[PDB]
Amino acid sequence: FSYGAVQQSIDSRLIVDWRFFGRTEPKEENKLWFSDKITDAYNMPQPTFDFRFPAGRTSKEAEDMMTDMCVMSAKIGGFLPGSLPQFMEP
Amino acid sequence: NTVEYQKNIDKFVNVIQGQLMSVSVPVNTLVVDTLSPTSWQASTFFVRNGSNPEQDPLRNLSGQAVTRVVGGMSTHWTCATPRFDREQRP
Amino acid sequence: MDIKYDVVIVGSGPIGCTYARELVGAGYKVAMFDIGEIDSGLKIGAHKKNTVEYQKNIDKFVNVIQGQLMSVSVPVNTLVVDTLSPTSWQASTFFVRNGSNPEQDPLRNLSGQAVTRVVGGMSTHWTCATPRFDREQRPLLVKDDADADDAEWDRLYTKAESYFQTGTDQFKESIRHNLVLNKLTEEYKGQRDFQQIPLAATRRSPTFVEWSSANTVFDLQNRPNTDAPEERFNLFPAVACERVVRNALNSEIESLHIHDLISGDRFEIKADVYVLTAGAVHNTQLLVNSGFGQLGRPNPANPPELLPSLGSYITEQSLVFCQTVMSTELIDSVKSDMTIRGTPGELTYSVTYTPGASTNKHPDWWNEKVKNHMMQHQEDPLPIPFEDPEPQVTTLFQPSHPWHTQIHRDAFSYGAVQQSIDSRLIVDWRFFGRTEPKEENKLWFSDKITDAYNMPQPTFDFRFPAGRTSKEAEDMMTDMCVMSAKIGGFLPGSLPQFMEPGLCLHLGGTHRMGFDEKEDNCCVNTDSRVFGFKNLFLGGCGNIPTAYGANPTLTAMSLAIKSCEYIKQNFTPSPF
Amino acid sequence: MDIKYDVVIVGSGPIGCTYARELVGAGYKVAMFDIGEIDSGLKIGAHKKNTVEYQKNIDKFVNVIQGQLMSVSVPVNTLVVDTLSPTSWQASTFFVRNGSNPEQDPLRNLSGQAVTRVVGGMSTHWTCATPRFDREQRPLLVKDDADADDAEWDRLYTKAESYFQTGTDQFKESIRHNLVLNKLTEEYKGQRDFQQIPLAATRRSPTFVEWSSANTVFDLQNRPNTDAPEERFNLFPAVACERVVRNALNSEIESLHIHDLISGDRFEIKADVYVLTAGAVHNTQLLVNSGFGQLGRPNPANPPELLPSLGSYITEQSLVFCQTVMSTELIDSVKSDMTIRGTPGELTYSVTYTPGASTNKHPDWWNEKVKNHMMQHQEDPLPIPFEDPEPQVTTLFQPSHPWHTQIHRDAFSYGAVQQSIDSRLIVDWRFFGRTEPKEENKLWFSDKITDAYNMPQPTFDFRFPAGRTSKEAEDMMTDMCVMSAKIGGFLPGSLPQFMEPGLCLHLGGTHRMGFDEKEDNCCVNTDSRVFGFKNLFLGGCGNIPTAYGANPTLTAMSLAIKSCEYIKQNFTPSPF
Ligand SMILES: *Cc1cc2c(cc1C)Nc1c([nH]c(=O)[nH]c1=O)N2C[C@H](O)[C@H](O)[C@H](O)COP(=O)(O)OP(=O)(O)OC[C@H]1O[C@@H](n2cnc3c(N)ncnc32)[C@H](O)[C@@H]1O
Ligand SMILES: *Cc1cc2c(cc1C)Nc1c([nH]c(=O)[nH]c1=O)N2C[C@H](O)[C@H](O)[C@H](O)COP(=O)(O)OP(=O)(O)OC[C@H]1O[C@@H](n2cnc3c(N)ncnc32)[C@H](O)[C@@H]1O
Ligand SMILES: *Cc1cc2c(cc1C)Nc1c([nH]c(=O)[nH]c1=O)N2C[C@H](O)[C@H](O)[C@H](O)COP(=O)(O)OP(=O)(O)OC[C@H]1O[C@@H](n2cnc3c(N)ncnc32)[C@H](O)[C@@H]1O
Ligand SMILES: OC[C@H]1O[C@@H](O)[C@H](O)[C@@H](F)[C@H]1O
Ligand SMILES: OC[C@H]1O[C@@H](O)[C@H](O)[C@@H](F)[C@H]1O
Repeated sequence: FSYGAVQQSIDSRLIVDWRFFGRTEPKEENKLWFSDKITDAYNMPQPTFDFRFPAGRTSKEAEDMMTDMCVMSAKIGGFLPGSLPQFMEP
Repeated sequence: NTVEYQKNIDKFVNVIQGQLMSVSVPVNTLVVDTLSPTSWQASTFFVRNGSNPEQDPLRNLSGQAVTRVVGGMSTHWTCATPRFDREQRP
Repeated sequence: MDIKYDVVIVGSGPIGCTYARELVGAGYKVAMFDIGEIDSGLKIGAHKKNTVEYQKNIDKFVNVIQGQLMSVSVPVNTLVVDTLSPTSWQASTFFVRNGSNPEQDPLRNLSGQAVTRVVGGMSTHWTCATPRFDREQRPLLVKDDADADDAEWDRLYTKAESYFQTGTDQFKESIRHNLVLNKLTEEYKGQRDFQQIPLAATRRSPTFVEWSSANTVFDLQNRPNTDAPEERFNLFPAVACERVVRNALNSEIESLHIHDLISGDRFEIKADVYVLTAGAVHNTQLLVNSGFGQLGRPNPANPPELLPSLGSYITEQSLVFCQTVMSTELIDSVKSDMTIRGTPGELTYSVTYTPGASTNKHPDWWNEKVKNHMMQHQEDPLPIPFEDPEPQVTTLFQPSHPWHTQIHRDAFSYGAVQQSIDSRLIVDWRFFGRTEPKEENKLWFSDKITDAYNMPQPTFDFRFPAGRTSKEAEDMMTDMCVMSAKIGGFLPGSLPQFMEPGLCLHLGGTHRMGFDEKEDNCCVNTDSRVFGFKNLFLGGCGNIPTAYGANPTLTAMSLAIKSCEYIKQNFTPSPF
Repeated sequence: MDIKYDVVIVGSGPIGCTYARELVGAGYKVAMFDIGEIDSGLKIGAHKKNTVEYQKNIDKFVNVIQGQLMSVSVPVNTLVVDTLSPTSWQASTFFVRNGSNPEQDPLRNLSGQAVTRVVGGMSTHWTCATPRFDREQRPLLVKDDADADDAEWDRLYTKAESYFQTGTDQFKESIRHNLVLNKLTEEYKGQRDFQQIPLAATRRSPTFVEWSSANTVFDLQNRPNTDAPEERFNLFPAVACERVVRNALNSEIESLHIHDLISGDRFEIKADVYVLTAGAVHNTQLLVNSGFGQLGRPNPANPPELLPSLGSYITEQSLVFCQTVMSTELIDSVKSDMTIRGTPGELTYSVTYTPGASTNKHPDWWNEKVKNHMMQHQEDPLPIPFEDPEPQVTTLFQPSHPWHTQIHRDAFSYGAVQQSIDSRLIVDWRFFGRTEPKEENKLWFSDKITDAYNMPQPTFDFRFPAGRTSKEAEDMMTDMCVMSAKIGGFLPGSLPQFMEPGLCLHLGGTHRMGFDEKEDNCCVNTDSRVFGFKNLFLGGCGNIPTAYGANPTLTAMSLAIKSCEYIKQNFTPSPF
């Protein structure tokens, strides 16, 4: 699962992927709920999210995880252009 | 698990994307102001193309998707299967 | 700074410069104020393209234009950025950020509308295309007499043409220009007439063109000086003009309230005659902030005290655009008359033609230029010389093709300039439609939100009207596609398209002219005098009340010339 | 134009202006020639950013920068465009198009290298960062006596600083500036020191900064004038300088050949002293065009007669860049001292603080500014005032972090200017690494291909050296990652990245300084005089022989002040 148009200029043998995954505190306010009026493609109540990463530990760890990846990956190679370090869509 | 895909591993992203149906797409507010003045043109950002109007786009899991095929998401997953240590475990 | 002048002019654009040339010329003690600054070099308000370096690198001039176009009305942004770090400060709403206008509906805007705040205004970067309007496009200056009206316009346009140094032969000896010109002439024989775009410019050398500017019209130098020892002019740049002060009786302006941007001080400037030439948006802004029209979101329950049509009936032109890559056939035809002797780069290689040969398809000047290029650059696969001037072709507005056309090379490119394709093959196509004036089409100003100059924020409520305007726009696009195909196929990355509304910067009608305030729904009479007011005049494309396709600047200039004829008759210069 | 000068200076950039100020001051009859023109207003060679309009729309200045940055060497273009219409003229090869350099290897380029041809050079657009070099980055001017070397440098830099008006307090009252500075100080407490980036600048108002320029160094007005009746200066813009002419014995410059670009005339200018300050690329070009070094593709089996190190050992810094969006935490800290009751938008809402309370985390001036923003703009969700100046933070190069740092807001952005995140959150990060001088990294000039002004096309052969340079460069990327995280996460669209080689425009070494020509592999001695030549001097970043990360212009200027010292010791002003 690649996230952008795959580049062709750099030999793939050189390329390494880095994915770091953080844990999220379960919080009451983080909801998956369902519309009573809108429906999905199979006529079932349409799913709706109400979400944000909780401030505190979850948020702090996530930034630190980003920094960890930056620091670790430098040991192997510099960033590939077009695949710079980034948080992915929730 | 086809010879063709493990000989063309870059092409598999496409199969993934082919069966990840987004869970809740908020209403689209992209401005398109270069239509021909003869083409039918919206007065509002109305509910188009399966979008969820219940959905606050700033409190979403925009990347959340579902797969409807026998074998579900396991017909395309990466197969990483670590154990949780206590800290992560119920 | 003097306190009292005979005439004060707000803005140093070509149109302000028209009023200065006429009135400083006529002996009036004139002060000119511009919010922007002198930043074009020693020729004040002169064209920024008139440097050796820009004419050697014309691609780079897009950056100068971009750098002084400041969007008029930016809608609140609603792009979702959901990949911020969780530690980062993150919005709960799409709040008013970055000087966005929350009054602006993003689906009824002239998003491409921008303004320029520099001495010279937009004439320090404009394309300089100055055609006349035919009757169809043009406001009446005399009723019930078409011939008299045509004579009045032609007298005004000839003067306007000398001030700008308009001409139709500065590109006569470009191969590319004539390649395009001749082919379109032949393709539409008997059907349409093609020519050079009338350009406000004077060619100085085979590779240098002095583009005209506000500076050409009036040099903006303070007077008295040596060359004009008996005239009186003062330019005050970095001065934001905020208000004209109306008398209680709404019969006369009593002062211009200015803000000095350098010192910070505010002043009341007194003059016998006041002229607003701050552009079609800004004139309207200064009027509204002075009590004319209606401040705030339009409210038909509160009809305004003064100038009810102000900011209504606004016009801007549809613009469609592409670029083409010159056809193989046409490029072959550039060297039709040449006799070639073997292998390029080699010894055998010789290029020659027969001057005067009747069998030639092209003129001598053409063939000498191709011959010379193909002999000094044998590595090059094209017969076009490297510094061949660009095309500048048009078929002007007519009933059967009601849109202005430009087939040329514009310094304002709309994307990243591309370098895979040789620049000698590319020709831009810009067709401009005319827009019917509608009441509902509006430029208004917020009663709450202010701009970077702490003046009321401008807001558009515009749509290209259904009916003839829309149908003519779509028809206009078919015509560009059809005509352009006769020269070459579309350049990828510049495919045929409608440009953002307002991007073409031909906004008119925001303070529009007519004979009679009520019947003609208008703001100024044919002397450009604001109804009701003895000594208030407006200048600029704001005055034009019609549906027009051609570039409006020259027409606005003509109205300004007329306007100064009134002024000269009705006011007396102070003693020196 | 005159025939005989005491001194002639080629280039009117900040370094040429340094020579002009010292020498015009000491009574030398001086001419200065620049290939470029005056476009930046009545103050000649002034900073183009010193208009009220730009400082109110800072996002727009990038365009001015881009418009006057002409790439030095553009490799031939190999993009595949295969969706042309089949009637369109199409290439068979990737032939020399649009001014490209066919000598250039696209994989050993400093593709971001670019030059500017206007009066005042790059100083009409630069960021004005003027740090001093510490010892590790800086050439020696006295050997075996560190204290004498330090003392010489302190004196030179102190003078250079007064020429530029360099200061470190012009952003002392910025909330965002202090937010980041205080935070970084706290985090690294006792490992690294932070301060204001030293800036060539004077603040006029809470909302306007006069950025320094060539013009600040020397006003470029012709003398004698009212203010300098006994001085002699003449600036000849739009004059391309082509060659210095050597005597037979290679011991003197006999004249300078110029090309007046307007008239097209060519002259030989005679002077006592010849000063070359045309930029690190074009100085090299001029010298190479006058028989110095080796024209054409380097060929070691054809060793140069003069200056065998010219265009070798060149240095360009590595540049890494990101922007950050301020952390929720920092934003909440802005208002830590405030007491906020009720809800925003209501008559019951209040925001108050205790003046001069010992436990306030911020000073009164800060809290006053926050209070007023929050009370007067209750719709806005942020505590930072709208016109709060940008950050301007640095921790300077040290042996344990051998790179220069800028944590700031630069007018030269590198993408589309994003609109979705409030600019008040945004901080820029720019870390600059130093490059070892290596012989094999070369700037050279084609013996066949020429530039827009018909001089030999510059060509680069550059890679960042293996070992220390490459390792510091990666350790610098990571440092940027680690440090910036302390302030907020990365802004999507401005992810941490290495920028195009050359983009930072701190090219050095191309005509480098040393004590001894052979043993230090250099082109000029510590008086910046050319080895062998009594009366030819070179000024600029080209002189700098060491690996440095800090912005080099202050250092170049200092070397030029020492150069002037020698000139006043060895040549007499003509009588006035
Ligand atoms: C798509 C994907 C997901 C995984 C990874 C990568 C990619 C791109 N990588 C990955 C996975 N997880 C692992 O732990 N490690 C890896 O390295 N991915 C996630 C994993 O794929 C899922 O966690 C797992 O399948 C979930 O298993 P499940 O609980 O069995 O659910 P599935 O979604 O796989 O299959 C459910 C299934 O039910 C159907 N369906 C849905 N609704 C209905 C209704 N209303 N009626 C009847 N059936 C229903 C589906 O169509 C489907 O087959
Ligand atoms: C930018 C642009 C402009 C045009 C073309 C290309 C591009 C990229 N090309 C073109 C033009 N139109 C033609 O007829 N043909 C062409 O080939 N363009 C437009 C043309 O440039 C304008 O229509 C013309 O200048 C209008 O002149 P004007 O009515 O004098 O208005 P300007 O905007 O040039 O000058 C006004 C002026 O006033 C100032 N100002 C604004 N507000 C104030 C206040 N409040 N106080 C004091 N001064 C104020 C400005 O700073 C300015 O200079
Ligand atoms: C463009 C840029 C440059 C700087 C910064 C920002 C940006 C975007 N930031 C900055 C820089 N350095 C500082 O130390 N710190 C800052 O934060 N920038 C670099 C700085 O701008 C330059 O180092 C400085 O101007 C160089 O001074 P100079 O050595 O005097 O060179 P210039 O290029 O400025 O001026 C040379 C000059 O000569 C001309 N010319 C070139 N060729 C000829 C010939 N053949 N004949 C006659 N004249 C010639 C030019 O036209 C020019 O004016
Ligand atoms: O958008 C570019 C266009 O700008 C208009 O204002 C000009 O009148 C056209 F000639 C063309 O340059
Ligand atoms: O790339 C942008 C940078 O470029 C330089 O030449 C400057 O010295 C920096 F301050 C910074 O503006």
